[PDB]
Amino acid sequence: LDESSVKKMILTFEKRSYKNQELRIKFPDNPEKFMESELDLNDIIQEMHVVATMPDLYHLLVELNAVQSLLGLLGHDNTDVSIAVVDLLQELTDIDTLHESEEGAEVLIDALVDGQVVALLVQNLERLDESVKEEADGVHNTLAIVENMAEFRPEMCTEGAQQGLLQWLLKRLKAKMPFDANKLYCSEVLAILLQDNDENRELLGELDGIDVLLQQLSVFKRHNPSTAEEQEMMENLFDSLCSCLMLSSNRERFLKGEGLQLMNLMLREKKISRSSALKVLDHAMIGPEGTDNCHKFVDILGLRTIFPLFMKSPRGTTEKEHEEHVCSILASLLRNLRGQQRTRLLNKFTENDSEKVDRLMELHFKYLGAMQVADKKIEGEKHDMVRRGEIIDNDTEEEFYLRRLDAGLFVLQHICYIMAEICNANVPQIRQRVHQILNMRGSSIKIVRHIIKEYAENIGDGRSPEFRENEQKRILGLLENF
Repeated sequence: LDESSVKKMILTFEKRSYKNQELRIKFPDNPEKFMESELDLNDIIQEMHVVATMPDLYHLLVELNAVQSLLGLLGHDNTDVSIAVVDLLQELTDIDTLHESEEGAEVLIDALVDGQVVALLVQNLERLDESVKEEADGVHNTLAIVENMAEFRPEMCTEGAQQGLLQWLLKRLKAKMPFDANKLYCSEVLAILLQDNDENRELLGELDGIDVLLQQLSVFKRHNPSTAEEQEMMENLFDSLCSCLMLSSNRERFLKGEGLQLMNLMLREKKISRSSALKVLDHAMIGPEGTDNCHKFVDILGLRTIFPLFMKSPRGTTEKEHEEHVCSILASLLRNLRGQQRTRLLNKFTENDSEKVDRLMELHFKYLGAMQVADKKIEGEKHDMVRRGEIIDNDTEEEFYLRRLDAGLFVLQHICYIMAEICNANVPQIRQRVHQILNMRGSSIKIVRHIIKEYAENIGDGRSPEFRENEQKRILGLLENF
């Protein structure tokens, strides 16, 4: 159809909108008087879905106050109308369609945001009722809208969350309603809001969200969830929780919500979620800000949980990934721990004639070998690239880095840092053991030292500048007393 067909439609809607509003004001409890215009409005709304197909003429909608009318209509006293509008809004903003016309799309988006679209969607949700199939579908379309908007443009997630979305999502997740498709959807949307968005992580924390997250996870601590969809939800929740843990402010909250105990329990009871519960543990401990958590871990016998996992790797989660988190956690513990807990941790490295140390060195040799092979492969790639005429650029460099990471760079680094910290503790047995074994193959003290220097260069991206010198300093301190 043509902009002759379309331009009609909008203004028709406006008339039908305005008229319906007027009539509804005039006869607040005489249904008879507004009803046929109610139907007229509904029909015109349904017919609009058409417009999605023409992505540019979106610019038009804005101009003739269509958008604004729509936004108002999510407040319309009759849920049948608002659901219909929601559906229309979801069709308009279906992401494939948007990537047809970025100009029509862009201005529509701008209009939508400027109107507090998310806030009005949430208001609508607050009065929807899911025991009624069309309403429940309204919720789903609502969520779909925000998923579409996030995909088209990130910056707004911060504003949207504060516009009551995040809080509603939390309420929905804690709601005592059987798991259903909406809940799953909620779980992914929350995760989408939370990646890279610290004000939302913070906001979640303030909203007491950490508790909520832990309780849902609580649910499947001993048993697995009923269906594949519910397990995907769990994974979603886990992701969200890890995101939240990137913010320092949230480590305290985790601690006081007994997050640590829970994850420990999960690790002991060998659920599939355990692969994730290891990740969570890792996140909960990484930086200086994971110091209290590190100590509490030891207090609750985390050591007994973690060391068996260190000694043996059980086989979605691969062997490498499993080792990675464990070693990372150990690294964090060696960094942050102090006093009795630290002493206890070191005792593990002495025990059974430093079997842990023998483990460590075994791991080292495993990952090192891999690393060597990958780096050789990368060398060969370079040479061939030169021969052909292909220029090594940023994309080729990132691809190489990914390949290296796959081979276990981070875990290697972690191992080596453990080795270093261990040796720096005044324990002859340990140093002897390390040096014994290196010289048992010869290969070697400098290698480790090189590896540690590489690690020191890089991390952190990072949080503070002054911090980053000091950390490098302390790492290098470990290299002399080796």
